[PDB]
Amino acid sequence: RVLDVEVYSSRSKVYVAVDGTTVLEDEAREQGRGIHVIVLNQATGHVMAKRVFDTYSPHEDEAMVLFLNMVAPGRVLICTVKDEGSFHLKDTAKALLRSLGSQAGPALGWRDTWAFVGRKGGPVFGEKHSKSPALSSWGDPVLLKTDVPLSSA
Ligand SMILES: O=[N+]([O-])c1ccc(O[C@H]2O[C@H](CO)[C@@H](O)[C@H](O)[C@@H]2O)cc1
Repeated sequence: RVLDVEVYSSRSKVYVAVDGTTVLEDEAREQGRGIHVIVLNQATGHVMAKRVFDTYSPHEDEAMVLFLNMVAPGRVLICTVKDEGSFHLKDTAKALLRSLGSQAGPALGWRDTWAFVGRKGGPVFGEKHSKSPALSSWGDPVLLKTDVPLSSA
């Protein structure tokens, strides 16, 4: 009746594991920058969608908004940042993250790390954030481990 979800966000590496199986892993240098998004079925944990939005670059946040608005309210939503996800995370995307209940997403800053697990229509199940301490530095790697409830009946 529960999914064991692990989410890792850092300068050079992201991964997501569900029930001990890696469903997303990107450790490639110079690739996969931005916010990675995984959508899971809320009864089985099966992956319904996997995306990466390079929100360090213009226009990617608009694509993230259009994608997230089509996710059904019951789904499990997982986000994790690789390298930099804030430079072009603009106000409409931040407001959408705030509407999910995210505390750190709407405040994401330069080279911060961020891992998030929650139900599309609320509530948030787990969230971790590390603020970069200097423009030349990154946030500390964050490893979020969250038990996500499953729907049934
Ligand atoms: O020449 N520039 O305008 C310029 C130089 C460096 C820069 O930041 C560096 O950090 C980014 C975010 O961490 C990385 O994604 C890039 O690989 C980049 O090398 C951004 C712009």
